[PDB]
Amino acid sequence: PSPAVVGRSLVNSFKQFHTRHVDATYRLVLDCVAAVDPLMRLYTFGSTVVYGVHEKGSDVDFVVLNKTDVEDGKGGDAATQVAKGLQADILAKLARVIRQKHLSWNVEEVRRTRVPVVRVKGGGAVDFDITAYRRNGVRNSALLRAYFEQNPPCRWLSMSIKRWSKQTGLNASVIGGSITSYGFNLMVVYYLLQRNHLQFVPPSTIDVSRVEPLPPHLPLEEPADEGLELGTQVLDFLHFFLHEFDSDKQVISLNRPGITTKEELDWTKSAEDFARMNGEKVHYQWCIEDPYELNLNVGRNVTPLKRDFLRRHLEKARDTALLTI
Ligand SMILES: O=c1ccn([C@H]2C[C@H](O)[C@@H](COP(=O)(O)OP(=O)(O)OP(=O)(O)O)O2)c(=O)[nH]1
Ligand SMILES: [Mg+2]
Ligand SMILES: [Mg+2]
Repeated sequence: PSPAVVGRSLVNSFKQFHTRHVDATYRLVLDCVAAVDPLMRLYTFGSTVVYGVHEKGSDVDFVVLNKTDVEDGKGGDAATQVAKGLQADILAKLARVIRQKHLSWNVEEVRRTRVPVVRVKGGGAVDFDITAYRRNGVRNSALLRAYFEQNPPCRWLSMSIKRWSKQTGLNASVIGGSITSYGFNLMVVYYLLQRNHLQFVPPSTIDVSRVEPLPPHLPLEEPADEGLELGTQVLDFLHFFLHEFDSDKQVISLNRPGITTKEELDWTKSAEDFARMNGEKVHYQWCIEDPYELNLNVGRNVTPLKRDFLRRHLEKARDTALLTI
């Protein structure tokens, strides 16, 4: 349909959809962390931090950090077996404490993934993940927030894509999904950077030691133009990734303004046969580069097939105003 049709249908679909009771949750989690180790920092990261708002059905993501992890706010998270084991060890303790403190809460320690994470479900509002000893999660969010503070209405695009990604099952937060919401944010941001809607922010200007464990909220003004800018952006975004972005040669990347190629990173077929993250192949089919991690494809789970599925969903998205019509 037209941008006008698209944009209006999206705004319509957003009625029930700020940072209300994340304080209360952050404090419940801080309670448990203090019991493990009173000197440990707790940080919020994830959509609450990225958007400056909390959306319906979004969990809350926390990370547990040592002071020296913070004060060294420009140094990478190590890949290694030991780092991964250290995180699971600290997470195992905290999970113990949470279950003691919250008999109603399911607290699950998830190992499959690259990053050790504890998933907590307590019905209703209680929905949160906790990770440990990793500043790139907070540094990635703060980068994404830096960009969204530049042009706050771009969050509407990112949010529209995020919901869609979940409806269609592309999102890794759904069973079968393969790209996390974070990956879709990088696309939206890379996309907007390409269209000159955002101004480049060198990842290296983001200091973790300066980030607020719980940043302030960012007022979310509903679209005044009946939604026409949004529909224009949704349409243009889907276009960009079907017909402009070349996935065979290009890397969705925030590390430099302009174009990044796969050859430049050695993100090639030869690299697939040498890799195996969590015992499995990494794929360089749909390339999305993590700004702070070493050599990490946020699209390592996008098989040649899922790349086809994605491309198919992108077409259908164009024809249905992101499945709103
Ligand atoms: O592979 C990842 C995924 C997430 N993050 C960090 C940066 C990201 O901005 C934040 C949270 O992203 P997530 O994909 O967990 O989604 P969300 O932003 O919390 O959205 P929602 O919770 O609505 O799915 O965690 C990473 O560094 N690497
Ligand atoms: Mg979240
Ligand atoms: Mg999460």
